This record gives sequence, C-alpha cells and structure tokens, in this order.
Amino acid sequence: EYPVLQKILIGLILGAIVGLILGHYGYADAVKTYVKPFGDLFVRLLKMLVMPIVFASLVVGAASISPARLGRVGVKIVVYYLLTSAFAVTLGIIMARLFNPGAGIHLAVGGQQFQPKQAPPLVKILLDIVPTNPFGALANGQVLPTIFFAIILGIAITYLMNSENEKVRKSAETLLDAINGLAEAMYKIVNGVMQYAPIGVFALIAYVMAEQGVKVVGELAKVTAAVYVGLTLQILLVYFVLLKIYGIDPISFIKKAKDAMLTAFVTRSSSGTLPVTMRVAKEMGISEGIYSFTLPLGATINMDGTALYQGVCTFFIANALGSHLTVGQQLTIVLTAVLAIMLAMVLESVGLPLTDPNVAAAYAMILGIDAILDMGCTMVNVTGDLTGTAIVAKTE
Amino acid sequence: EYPVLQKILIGLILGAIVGLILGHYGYADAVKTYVKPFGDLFVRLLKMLVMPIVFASLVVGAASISPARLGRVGVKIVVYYLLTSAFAVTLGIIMARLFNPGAGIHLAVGGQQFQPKQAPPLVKILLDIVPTNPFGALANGQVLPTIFFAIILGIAITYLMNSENEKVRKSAETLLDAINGLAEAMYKIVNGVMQYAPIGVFALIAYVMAEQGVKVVGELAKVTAAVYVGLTLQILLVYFVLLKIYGIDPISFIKKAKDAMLTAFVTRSSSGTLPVTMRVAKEMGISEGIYSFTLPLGATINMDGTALYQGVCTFFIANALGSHLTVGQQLTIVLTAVLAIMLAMVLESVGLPLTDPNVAAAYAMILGIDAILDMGCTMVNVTGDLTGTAIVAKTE
Amino acid sequence: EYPVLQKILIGLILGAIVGLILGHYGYADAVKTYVKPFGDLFVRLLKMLVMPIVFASLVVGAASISPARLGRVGVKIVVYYLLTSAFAVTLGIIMARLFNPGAGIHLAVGGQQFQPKQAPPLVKILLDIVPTNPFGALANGQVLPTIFFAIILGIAITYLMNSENEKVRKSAETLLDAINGLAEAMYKIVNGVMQYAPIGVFALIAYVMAEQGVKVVGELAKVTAAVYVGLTLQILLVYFVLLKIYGIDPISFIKKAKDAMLTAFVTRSSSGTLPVTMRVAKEMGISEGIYSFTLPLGATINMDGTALYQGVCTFFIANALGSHLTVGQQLTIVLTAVLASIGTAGVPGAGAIMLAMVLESVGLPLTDPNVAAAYAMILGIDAILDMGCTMVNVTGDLTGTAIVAKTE
Ligand code: NA
Ligand code: NA
Ligand code: NA
Ligand code: NA
Repeated sequence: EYPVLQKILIGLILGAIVGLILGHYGYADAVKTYVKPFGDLFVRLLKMLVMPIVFASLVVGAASISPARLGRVGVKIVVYYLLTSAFAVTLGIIMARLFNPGAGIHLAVGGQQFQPKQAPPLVKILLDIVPTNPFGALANGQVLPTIFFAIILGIAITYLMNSENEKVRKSAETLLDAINGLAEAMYKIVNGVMQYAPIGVFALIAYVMAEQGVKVVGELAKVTAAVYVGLTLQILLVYFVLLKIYGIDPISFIKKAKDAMLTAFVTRSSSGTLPVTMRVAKEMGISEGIYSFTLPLGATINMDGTALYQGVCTFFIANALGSHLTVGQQLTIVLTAVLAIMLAMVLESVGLPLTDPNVAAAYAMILGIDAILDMGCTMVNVTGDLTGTAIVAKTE
Repeated sequence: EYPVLQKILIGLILGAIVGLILGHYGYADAVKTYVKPFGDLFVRLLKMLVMPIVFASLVVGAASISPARLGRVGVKIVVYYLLTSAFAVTLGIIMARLFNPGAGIHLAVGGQQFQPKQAPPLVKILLDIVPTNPFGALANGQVLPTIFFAIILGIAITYLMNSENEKVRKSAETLLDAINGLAEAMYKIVNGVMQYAPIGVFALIAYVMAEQGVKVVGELAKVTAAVYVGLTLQILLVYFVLLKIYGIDPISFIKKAKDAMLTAFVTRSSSGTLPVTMRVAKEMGISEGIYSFTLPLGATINMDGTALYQGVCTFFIANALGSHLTVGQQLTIVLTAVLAIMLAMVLESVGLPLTDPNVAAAYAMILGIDAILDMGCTMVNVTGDLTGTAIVAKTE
Repeated sequence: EYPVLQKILIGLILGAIVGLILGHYGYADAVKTYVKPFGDLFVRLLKMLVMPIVFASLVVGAASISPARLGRVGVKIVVYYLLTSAFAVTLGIIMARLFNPGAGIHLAVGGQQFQPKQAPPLVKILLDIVPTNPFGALANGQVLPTIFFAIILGIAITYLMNSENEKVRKSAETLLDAINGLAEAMYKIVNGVMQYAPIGVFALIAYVMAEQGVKVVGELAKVTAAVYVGLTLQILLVYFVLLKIYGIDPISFIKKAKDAMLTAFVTRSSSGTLPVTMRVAKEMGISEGIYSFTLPLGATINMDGTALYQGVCTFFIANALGSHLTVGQQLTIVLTAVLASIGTAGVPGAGAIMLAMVLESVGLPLTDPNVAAAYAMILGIDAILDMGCTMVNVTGDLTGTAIVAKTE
C-alpha cells in the first residue's frame, strides 16, 4: 500500500541518517552483512528484467516505426549525446578550477599501486556491435549487440507484414505479437519491483554512507562538492535549458522521471536502472519507437555525469601532483573524456599515467569515496538519456 | 509396440543378471565401452527435455492459479519437505544402530586422500535464486533461478489478461498460448523417450552392477542392507502412512508413479528424471498449477532418500574410526543433514573431518559402492516429491 | 540499387587484381588493417543469422513433412554424402598422380613443429548429437545438436495439431506460426545482407590474395593447380553428371546456386554460408521439409571439396618425404579421409587441420620434423586452397538436396 514516490524518499532520507551514523560508530561491517543484502535483492530484481525488456521492447518498437524515421532518430540522439557529454567535461573542469581540489595536499606515496587494463582496438569494438549469435548475445549480458539484432528483426517483421501472401503475414503477426506480450509483461513486473524499492533504496545507501561516508572530509570533501555542484549545473544549466528550448516543461519532466532518477542514484547501475528508465519513458508517453532504441544505447554511450567526474578528477590528481594544465592540455581532456576505472585512459592523455607511484597513491584516495561520487554521477548519466529521448521525440 | 511398464521391468531384472555376471568375470571394462553408451543415450534424451518443460509448464501453471493459492502451496510443500527430510535422517540413524555397519573393521590407512570444496555463503545462495538474466539461466542448466522467473512471468501474464485494453489482452493471450504449445509438445516427447527406456534401463544397471556389484560384500554389504531396508521404511512407514492420512490410495499412487520411480532409480538423476516425474504428475491428474512448481523445486530441495544415506554413512565412518556418537551428536547430524559429496559437510559437524587420513580411507570404501546406494536413494528422493505434491494437491 | 549477382562478380574480379598487386608490393599489412574489416563485417552478418534460421526453419520443415518421409530423406542424403565424399578423394588422388606436387623437392627441416589434437571417442561424438539443454545448444554455436531438437520439436507440434482438444491444437498452432515468423523474417534479412556482399566479397579476397597470393609459385603452385583442376572435375564430372541423371538441368541449377557458391568461396565458412545456401534452396523452390534438414547436416557432414584437398595433400607430403604409396595405402587414405571429412569442422581452414588424422593412417605422422616442415608450406597457401574447397563443399550439399527433392 501507500504512495510509493514518498516511501522511496523516506527510505532515502532515513537511509542516509541510519547510514552515516552506524558507520561513524564502526558498524561499517554490521551494515554490510545485515542491511546490504536487502539492497542487493533490489539490484538483482532490476537486472533480471533488462535483457527481456530491451530486446522485446525494441523488436516491437523498430517494427513499429519507419526504417527512415529510426535512422534520423539515431543520428539525432548521437549528436545530442556527444555534445552533452562534451559540455559535461568543460563544466567539470570549470568546477575543478572554481574549487581547488587537492591543491595544497602532499600525500603518502608508495602505499598502493595500479596497472590499468589496456582498451581493445576501435575496429574490433565496432565490429562487435554486430553479434555472431543472437541467442548468445541475449544469454550473456551484452546490451549493444542485442540492440542491433532487435532492430534488424524489427525491420524484418515489418517487411513480412506486407507480403503478397496470407500465411506469411499471419506468422509475422503472431511472432511480433508474442514478443510484445513479453514487452508488456516485463513493464508490468517493474511496477511490482518498484514496490520493494523503498526497502532496497534504504538498504542500499545505508551501505554507501556507512562504508564511505566517514571518508568525505578534507580535500576528499572539496572534490565531492566540486562534483555535486557541477552535476547540479548539468541538470539546471544544461537539461532544464534544452528542455525549455525544445518546448517541454522542465518541472513536469522531473516529476515523471523521478523514479528512474532515484533508482539510478541509489543503484549506481545505469544499466541496472534501464527497466525503470524505460518505464518512465512510457509513463510520459514517448513513442516506443524512439525510447526503445535511444535509452539502451544511451545507457552505454551517454554518460554526462561520469564525463563530469572524469573532468574533476583529472584536476584533483593534477593538483595533488603539483603541476597545472594549460589550454592545450585541458582541451586534450575534453576530447579524450568524450572518447572514453576508464579515467585511467584520460589520465595518460594529459601526461600523468596511473602506474606512477605518486599518481597512483592520489587516485587511491579518490577511489576511496567512489561510491559516494558515483551515486550522483549515475543519476545524471541516466537523466541525460531521458532528456535526449524527450528532445528527439518532440522532433519525432 | 508392447506394454512398456513391463519392458522396463524385464530390462531391469534382465539387466541386473547380465550385469552382476559379466562384471564378476572381469568384463567391467566390456560393459562400459559397449553397453553403457545405450544407457547414456537414455539419460541424454531425458536431460534434453528438462529445461523447456520446467520453464514452459511453469509459466502456464503459474498463470493458471491464484498468486495467493501458489504461496500457500509454496509454504505447504516446504514445511512438508523439511519434515520428510528430517524424518529420513532419524530413520537412517535407527538403521545404522539397528545394523552395525563397519563396527569391528580396522581398515587400510593412507591409501586415498580428500579435500572437500567449501560451500558458498548462505546469503549468496539465496540471492542467486533471483536470476540476473533469464535467457542466461535457461541457457545453462539452473533449475531454481528459472523457476523464479517462470512464476514472475506467469503472474505477469495473468495481470495482462485483465487489462482494459483489447490488443494488450490479445498479445498476452498468444504468448501464454505459445509457451503452452511448448509445454504440451514437451510432455508428448517424453512419451516417445519412455519407449526407448527399456533399452536404456537395461544398459544402465548392466553398468552399475558390473562396475560396483562385486564390491557389495562384507561390511560394505551390511551398509547396503542398512540403506535399502531404511529406504523401504521411508516408503511404507512414511509415504504410505501420509498418503492414507490425506485420503489418497497408496497402492494406485505407486501404480501411477511407477515410471518416475524406475527412471529415478536407474538414472540416478533426480533432475534428469523430471520430465518423467512431471508427466506422471499430469497422469494422476494433479493441477498443473501445483506440480509445475512443487516438483522442480523438490527435485533440488527434497531429498529424503539421500538424507537417509547421509545418516547411515555418518554411522559407518564413526564405527570404522571406532568412536560412537551421543544424543547431542546424533541430533547434530539430523540438523546438518537437513541443512545439507556434501556428506563431507555433515561429517565435520560431528567432529570427524574428511581430510583426516583414516576417515578419508574409510569414505573411500563407501564411495566404492556409491552408484549402488545412489540408485535406491534417487528413487526415494523423487518419490518423496510426488508424495508431497499429491498431499498439497488434495488440500489445493 | 543495381543487379547484385554482377556487383559480386565485379567485386570478386576487381578484388583479386587489387589483392595480388597490393600484396606483391608489400602491402600485405595495409590490406589486413584497412580492407579486411569490411570483409569481416560481411562474415559476421552471415554468422548472425545461422542459429535462428537453422532452428526456426527446421521446426517448421519437420512439422510440415511426414516423420516417415523425413527418415527416407535422411537415409538418402547420408548415402549420397558418403559416396560423393569417397568419389572426391579418389578424384584428388588421380590429380595428385596426374600432377606431381612436390616430387623433386627436398625442403628445409626443423623450422616448424606441430602436435595435433587427438580426436574425441566416436561413442561420445554420437551421443553428443542429442543435446542435454536445447537453450544451451542454441546459445553457443552447435548446429548438429540443434538439428536434432528442432526435428524432435517439429514432430511434436504435428502430433499436437491432431489432438481431440481445441485449446491444445490452438496453442501448437500459434507456436508453430511464431517460429515460422522468425524463419520468414530471417530469410528476409539475408536478402539485405546480400546487398552488402559486393563490398564484403571485394574486401575478403583482397585479403586472401595479398596475404597468400605471392606464395603460389613453384611446387606450391603445382599443388594449387592439382586441387583446382580436381575441384573443377568434381563439379563437371560428378555434379553435372548426377544432376542430368536425376532429371534436373545442370546449367539453371548453377544459375540458382550462384550466390551460395560465391559466398562459400569468398567466406571459406561452409557454416557461415548457410543462410545463403538455404535461401538459394528456397529460391529454386525445394521443399522446406527437405532442405531445412539436408543442408545444415550437410554443412557439417558433406565436404567433397575438402575431401579432395585431403587427397592431394596426402600426396604432396608423401612426394616431399620421398616415398610413394601403394594400392593398400591409397585405399587406406580414401577410407580415413571419408571418416575424417565426416568429422571435419565447418569453419575457415579448420578442416585442413584434420588432415593430421589422414596422415597418420598412411604412416607419416605430423610430429615428424620433416613431415611437419613440409606441411608448413601447404598451410602457407591454405586460404587460397580453402576458397575453392569450401565452394565445392557447399555446392555438393545443394546438389544432394536437389536430387533427394526430385525423389521426394
Ligand atoms: Na547513461
Ligand atoms: Na528430489
Ligand atoms: Na559442406
Ligand atoms: Na565434416
């Protein structure tokens, strides 16, 4: 029972208090063994739905809209995603210079060491979008390859709804219907899973705050302000701005996106949030044609929030090492950060690799409050996707 | 052609004779290379059907019955399963004290050594019931996670058969129908696979008897009598008793369950028997709502037969080591044996670990006649499931 | 736009020229990093369709035809496959004695060494046809186990279309329809993928020719002529012959099979070609009952082209080692090469790796330092030899289907 958009807010506020307090008294362990499992059951239940929903929804949606309309949606959302992600870095740099995170600090070296995994060739990453076995792609995670096949099937069904034959048209009928059955059924499930969300949300930040809340002091606090005040501006100064521009109401969009935003914040999984991010798209009544393609692709490609975190970390490390960056170095961040634990790749691009003993001991502090910084980031990550879909949907 | 509940019995009796004799003359190898493959083809053909049947049947069954009725079935069958499994251990201990398996024996030490795999945390095992990717769960074995998703889908379909919409209700219609198609088709297959059963049943015990039949002498025979006479009592003294109590006829239940019992006995796979265990449930006309949930869950959770084997082995090892067990130690078995090659976990609970050189050399003999003991166990394992379903079904 | 059976031929002829030339100037690297990815995208897009098509098509096809008719098709196509594969070896031996590949050569020893993976027991390979988890079989490759379950399901649907019940018959209706939906949809996709074929075909042989074209000189050329002239005879002297015999027109069959043949040639994947091999079967209007069973089984079992390659290599190695083979040794090849083309895989080159099993049968194992250094040269021009082989491999399947289809 009870209005559930409040139960979540109650759980979230009450969770932060029960969190920060328990952990400060040394119950960092206690929370992990007792409370966290309830927060995990929530995450599990959401991940459960991702594969059926993304696939099933997209076959229907791609079979619903024109193969021309879809491409135009595609090119629009990508142009949108890159520009928002670029804007988010330059806004993070502005925060990292507005604040001075780790400016005066001279930290303890040689404690921790790192070796980043070197990223796979671009050619191989693009070819891998085309899956060599659909049932394989579905079986093990793999959002992007699934997206591809779902559209290739979506378009295939539509061309069968036209055949000069009756029995051909009658089979493509039932298949596209059955797939929709699943898509309908899956959305229905999230409505029930969101019922357990209060308990999950409470439990989930109860853990984040107990484990890493206490570590948010000193220079490791100034970075947190830098990230959050920056993330706030990505919402007000970039989304609210582009929503007004495109004839949408910012306030009633935030009203409708409330669930996807808090799941994304609590869960830290842009991907694990997808069923909720997607339901909220259907809630505000965006075309299944558009949102079933833009949101799963954006769950992977559009990370405005994270792109900001990468900007404000590249400045934390630079300040702690004790050498500032110029116009030619700062712009080298923005490009690499768009093109990109993968912060390890935008750190070599400026000239301070992660293997470097003192760089590595500085990054060790940052990774120490990561789950705190990553809540805010994942929310703005996900919000950025809904904003893009809403804009592309307005222009069809 | 020919009445097939006889061809199986012929194959089973003729198999034991051709088995015990061939192996006693040294053809333990010959049977393995020539006969066994035919027995394997049977097991393969049954495992083949497990995944489609369990999933497809359960979506239909859970979409058929009330979400309230199902939970009441759930709580009833679990309460039944634990109590039957508890009863089976205390009956195995009674047999292990009635007989004296390995009492006087002092066996050869240092021959064989063991190291048991330490079981995964409980928290992680319960969370793992909720699958993170259904298509994944289906792809690789995994009965329990599938069970969960099948019901979550089953309940979802039913809530779509109610929607104020026509096209929504029409898609959930076709999906639930198609899934039923599979479920219907799969049951039909087992009817043909049971046609090959005679050849398989013959071949299968021909191997068990040739390989391990000769080893059933001495103290390793007294344990076999202790297990089988004990298992006999679990059927007559526990199942026949609870069937009469609940207004079912014991004799015509054994008549209907005949196929699932002999498959389970010959095949040693409680899970591999499932398509037959399930068909026999539909044969006696139990609701697809009930049996499609109770039987696959019971295929994993309810092992009365094995729980007895664990009781009478914990006493074989104790007698061979030469120290008896008290009331506080015997009750420590019953609890751990309910809560549990996993015999290695109920052996540490009494205080005689499996790593211990002389414990390990004693367990080596027991594992030497395992396939003999395991035939009877798996039968009672599977029987116990049908009995539970029949009882819960009577009380709806 | 544009007639696409030409765009492929243009790409194929223009590819060989842009290939052989770029590689001879040292751009073997340049082609691999720039051109090949385009040829890969084609291969990827075809493999993509294999699993849905083979399964979906076969459930429909097996639910369409009589369980008696299917068995008779089964026994006919297998009898055909073995006899064609046997004929292909004895034709390869004839070419390996007609030509003398590596007769006078005495090659550099101790350069390269090999150790072949020992093949799994027959019992275990036959039992493995029956899959223990269908969804598992579908998930990871596995053509043969899928074939089995698709038929077992196909037959099951048909027995449900008969039930005294209405709601039972109505569900088996929708399921068999939905599966057909996929099967229909999947064939429709290959029609679009074949649109990208020109670019792929061009890119694909551009690579084969740049990488291995230059190595086709000397004794390594005489073997290539021996293979290709042999493969040509398998088509004219064996397929054209058996097609006429069975009241089919050879020329208009080659016309209809054109796409599957060039995909198979360019792609080197008998399995990867399957969606095209299958579409071409529906194009010439063979019963979905027959081709949906014969072609995927034949994609793995019937490798006439490869069986010839195994015959003409067993003679290249024998001549290079410097000891000829007798009647009792040559017939020991034909039997083992059939029994190893029955088990050879349907993927780029990995058939020319089971040649290691038909080399021990004559008495010259692959571990032997000078045998291994001779096989090293052969594997050096494998992608050239394997193009032709895979084409004749795939063609042989269509020929068999057409023959069995004529006799229903
Ligand atoms: Na995102
Ligand atoms: Na059981
Ligand atoms: Na082939
Ligand atoms: Na083969």
